[PDB]
Amino acid sequence: HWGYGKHNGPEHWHKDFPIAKGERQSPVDIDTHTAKYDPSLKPLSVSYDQATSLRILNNGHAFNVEFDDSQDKAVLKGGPLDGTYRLIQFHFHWGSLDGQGSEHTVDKKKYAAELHLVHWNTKYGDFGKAVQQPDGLAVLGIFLKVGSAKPGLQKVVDVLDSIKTKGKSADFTNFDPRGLLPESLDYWTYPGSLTTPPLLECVTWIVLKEPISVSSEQVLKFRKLNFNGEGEPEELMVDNWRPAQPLKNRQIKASFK
Ligand SMILES: NS(=O)(=O)c1ccc(C(=O)O)c(S(=O)(=O)NCCc2ccccc2)c1
Ligand SMILES: [Zn+2]
Repeated sequence: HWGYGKHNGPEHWHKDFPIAKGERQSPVDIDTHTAKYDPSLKPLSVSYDQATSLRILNNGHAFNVEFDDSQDKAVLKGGPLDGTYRLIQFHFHWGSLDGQGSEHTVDKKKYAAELHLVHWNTKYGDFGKAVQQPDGLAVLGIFLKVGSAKPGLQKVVDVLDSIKTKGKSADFTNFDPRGLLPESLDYWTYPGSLTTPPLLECVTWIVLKEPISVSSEQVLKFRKLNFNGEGEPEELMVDNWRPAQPLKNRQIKASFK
C-alpha cells in the first residue's frame, strides 16, 4: 500500500491514483514574486473559540487531532471562500532533518514542518460528500521553523509517546488550536488537492505567510513516531511530505502587499 518510502512513495502514487498527474495537484512551490496581490480577497475569519477536540490518532502516515464536527463549533470563513467550512482535523508533515518537511515551499525554501487544519464545506452536509466537490474542503496551511518553542504545541508533543505506532489513538480533549496560529493571517491561496491519496481535487488552499516557531526538542519528538504498527519493524515516521507538483494552469493569489 502507499506510503513515503522508495518503493511506495509519492513517485508511485499515480499507479493507484491517476489523478496524481492531474491539473490541480498539491502541494506547489509558491513563487512570491509571481503571486499577485488580490485586493478583492477578504481577511480570513478563523473562529475557533468553541472548538471541541476529541482524540489523537496515529494513522500510519501522520497523526490526526480530531474534532467534533457535528455542528458549527470551529469554522473557517472569508478569505477566498464562499460559505462556511467546519474544522474536522489537523495534522502535520515533517522531515528527518530541519531542512525539509514542508509540502508547500516558498521560493523553493522547504520549512521543517507544515501544519494542515482541514475544514469541510457545510453546504455538502458531510465530509465524505464534500471531498467529491471542487470546493469541498479548505485547508489552512502553516509553516513550522525550528527556533523558540511553541507553548501551544507542547500538549500535542507530550501525548505522542502514547500513539507511537499505526492504529493507536488517545483521548485528546480540550485542546485549543488557536495556540498554533502565527500573529498574522496574511496568506496565499490557490485551487488544489489533497496531498495524500486519494489526491482528490477538492481543496481551496490557504497558506499563511508567517511561519510559527517550534523548538528542536518539539520536532524531535514528532520524529520518534512510527509508520509501522505495534511490534513490526520500526520505521520512523519522518519525511511524510509530498514534494511540489506542477502549477499548470493556476494562479496563486496573495492577500497582502
Ligand atoms: N494534507 S491534506 O490536508 O490534504 C490531508 C492529509 C490527510 C488526510 C487524512 O485522511 O487524514 C486529510 S483528510 O482528513 O481530508 N482526509 C482525506 C482522505 C479521505 C477521503 C475520503 C474519506 C475519508 C478520508 C487531508
Ligand atoms: Zn496534510
